[PDB]
Amino acid sequence: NAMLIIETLPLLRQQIRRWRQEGKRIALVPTMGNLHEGHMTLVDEAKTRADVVVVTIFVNPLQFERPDDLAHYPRTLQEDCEKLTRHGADLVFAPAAADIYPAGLEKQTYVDVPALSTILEGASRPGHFRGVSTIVSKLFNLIQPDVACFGEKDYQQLALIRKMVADMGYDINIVGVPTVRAKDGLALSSRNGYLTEEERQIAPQLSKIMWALAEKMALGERQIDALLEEAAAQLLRVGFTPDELFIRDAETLQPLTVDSQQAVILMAAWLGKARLIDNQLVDL
Amino acid sequence: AMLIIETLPLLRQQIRRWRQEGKRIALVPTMGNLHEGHMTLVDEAKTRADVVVVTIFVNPLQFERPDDLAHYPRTLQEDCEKLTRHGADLVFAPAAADIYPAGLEKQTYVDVPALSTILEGASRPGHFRGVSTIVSKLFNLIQPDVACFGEKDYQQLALIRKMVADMGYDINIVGVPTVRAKDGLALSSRNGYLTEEERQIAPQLSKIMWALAEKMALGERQIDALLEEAAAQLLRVGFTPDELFIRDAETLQPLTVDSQQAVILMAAWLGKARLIDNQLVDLRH
Ligand SMILES: CC(C)(CO)[C@@H](O)C(=O)[O-]
Ligand SMILES: CC(C)(CO)[C@@H](O)C(=O)[O-]
Ligand SMILES: [Cl-]
Repeated sequence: NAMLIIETLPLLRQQIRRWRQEGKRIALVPTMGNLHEGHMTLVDEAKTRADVVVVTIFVNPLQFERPDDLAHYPRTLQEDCEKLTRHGADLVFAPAAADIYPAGLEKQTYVDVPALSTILEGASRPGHFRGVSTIVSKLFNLIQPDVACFGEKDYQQLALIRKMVADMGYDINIVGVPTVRAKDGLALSSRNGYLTEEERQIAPQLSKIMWALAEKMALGERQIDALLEEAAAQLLRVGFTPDELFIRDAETLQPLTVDSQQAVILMAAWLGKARLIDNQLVDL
Repeated sequence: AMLIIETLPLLRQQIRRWRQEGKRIALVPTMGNLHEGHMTLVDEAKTRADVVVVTIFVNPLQFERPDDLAHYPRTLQEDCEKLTRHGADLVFAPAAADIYPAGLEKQTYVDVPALSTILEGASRPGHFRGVSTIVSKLFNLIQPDVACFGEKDYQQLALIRKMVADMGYDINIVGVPTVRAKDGLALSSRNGYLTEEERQIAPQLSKIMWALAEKMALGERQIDALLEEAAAQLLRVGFTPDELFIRDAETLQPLTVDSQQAVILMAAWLGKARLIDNQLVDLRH
């Protein structure tokens, strides 16, 4: 069937009710548009896990702590829909912010996930993760999916949503999808477009340094402090300006303990105009 | 044929089965120690769906006073026996360790800031965050078509309505009028906290509220004077009033020329019990 494109809440409601009454398993892929091949692998994964796949395109003002950053977020609906139809999305839901938050942002009911919202990336971004957990909860309530796909690329987001889902009683399988990489290993991001030609040839070093760190851990290394210092050194020597680096429990993002079963390595570093990031799971 | 379920996986099994059977589901959230008011919620729910799910959970997240949580009555077998006669289809009665397996310090929460910090929310800081969090969780677990709440907790109902509108829940929210003892006292599990002597004083709250409502029926509109008098009368008979309010029944804001219906919102301590009541007042003439 032709892909449906819905902008209003009443028309969305009609359709979701129909699918729920028909017994269709529903997958949800939340996005903010400006889609690339990474997003398309989310849709591909969703397709294997459900009867119908809903993809949202919504630049969420509640998660932008600088309100002007909304003004500058790329809007490319036609291009996004071209891609989505080709990957078999059944419904694209692309609402106006006025329809999602008609009572404004300050007095909008919100969902907050303690600790995961305020550590690491949340520490310098008060209110960002509240906006994420709120919109995702709302979309879950609107669309009633059995499965929802998120990129591992945005790892703290993924961990946050997993916690929310466990805590709030959602019967939803949260699927983390690995990042698409270039043949040279560079993780796919809209950010990559901001690199110069010379910078694009340095960029693959972030994953290589990460994977060197992960290999040491696979054998048994656990002096987290030293591992990270090394990696910041190497980032500098090959032309990045490192940001802070971390190795944390994959579920809580807290420092590893003897009960932690999985770690996540969290890399971030500047290359000219772009702050690039990557991550890697380590079985402990 | 009423079912009792305690665990979250068993609840989901049953909710899935009913949806496969094409059933519409009504939800009635409670904290147990059920009375006739609760039975009237169940009766109303049965007229609005095929199956009625009643929850019984003393929710620690909404008790801002540890002594109040400690003393809240627990009478599950009695509760269940009453519900079987009113034809509830399922009682869901979870343990706190399953609802909040790691406790409350890191538990994800839902806040409705439009209503959580004013009026009763000002008198009970932290309380409404507990309510919206558990009700959201129950909605997510059950996915009812309709959910029924008592108008005795008037601001709670407004708060849940706001949460549903804000959060995109496809759930019809129904309010059911307060059921009272023959002597006028609003039924409440909290009434059990009263001594025998206090129980004979307790009807005065309704009487004072109704006397205020009568003055407003006659055209009185000086709210602070009306409330000062009600507070004086409560003190006289042995209550300690908490903050009293008269607001627009729809918005809970101060009355304006456009208001058509007021709500009197009463709260008062009698011994160890903190009792509430309310009354709608038609302002039209
Ligand atoms: C999950 C998401 C759609 C929520 O707005 C957004 O944070 C995103 O695309 O990363
Ligand atoms: C709605 C309710 C069950 C939520 O815990 C509770 O506040 C109550 O019964 O008043
Ligand atoms: Cl309470």
